[PDB]
Amino acid sequence: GGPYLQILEQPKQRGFRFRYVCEGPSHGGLPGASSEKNKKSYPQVKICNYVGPAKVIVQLVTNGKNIHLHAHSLVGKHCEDGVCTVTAGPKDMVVGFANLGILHVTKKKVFETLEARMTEACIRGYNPGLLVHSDLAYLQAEGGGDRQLTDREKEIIRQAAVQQTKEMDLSVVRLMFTAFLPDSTGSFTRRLEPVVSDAIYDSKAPNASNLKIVRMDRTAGCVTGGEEIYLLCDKVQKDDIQIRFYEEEENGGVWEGFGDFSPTDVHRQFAIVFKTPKYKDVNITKPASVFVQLRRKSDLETSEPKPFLYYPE
RNA sequence: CAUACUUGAAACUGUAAGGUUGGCGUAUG
Repeated sequence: GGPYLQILEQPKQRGFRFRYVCEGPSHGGLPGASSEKNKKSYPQVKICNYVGPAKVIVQLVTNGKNIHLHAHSLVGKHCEDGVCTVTAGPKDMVVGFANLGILHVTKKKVFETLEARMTEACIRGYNPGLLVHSDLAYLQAEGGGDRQLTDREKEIIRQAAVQQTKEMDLSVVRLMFTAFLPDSTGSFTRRLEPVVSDAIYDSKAPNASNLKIVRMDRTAGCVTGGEEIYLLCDKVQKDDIQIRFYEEEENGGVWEGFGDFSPTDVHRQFAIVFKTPKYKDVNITKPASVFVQLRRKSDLETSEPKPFLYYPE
């Protein structure tokens, strides 16, 4: 086999938030699969069986059975018009992608935004046939693979955009990397088989984390327990809800404790009055930080945790 | 603007960056 592209590190699949235009810039880069709070990594690909100048583009695509251009935009470092374009130096063939944000289009602007993207892809020759429509492959980036779209082509895009918009999942997206190698003239037009990455799920997708603790009148208490607390939450079912206190131990252990209350203490599904559970060790000499969360007994759904401080008696 | 069926805005702050607020639509009054 000749030259090919290879993903060295996949983007992390979960925990990242897609951002809308109105939210402002720089809200954080897309993490790599091995990224950590101490050792931060990012998506990274490598060009194999070839060493020299090269162009690598990154497009956002769909997570269905048939890959298509996504309506969302890649924004941030080296990004323009929803596409990331970096060069792969003449010696180092490994490319990384830090400070990458996923710009979530609005439901109302999905169709027109998608139409604009397919067009840009058709004008630049960035995988038209694979991402827009089968009979558009004839548009290959020839130092500008048809810098001027014909009338019949805009029609194809229009039909494609409409058909592809009736079923686009705005909460999932994938990265597709495409490498181009210099031709006889030196223009990066030689295309290599693009490779798509794992799927990336929006942390703020509809129904992501439904349960939610808005505020608690107390965030600390005695290890002894039995202390009353007023918790304000989002909608909950009095008979299918509980307050879980947990602490992740040193080894693979996890201490658990439950707030004490009855269905009648759930006030209008938007608040709960309960008593704190006794802590793991009532003889600690220094305060112990733990976590508190709402949990549905039904399907074990939980809300994001909140810190709680247990102190000695 | 309030219900109903539903689901998704508008922002702000400002970063070894994230967090907080939290949502389009149809219909009915």
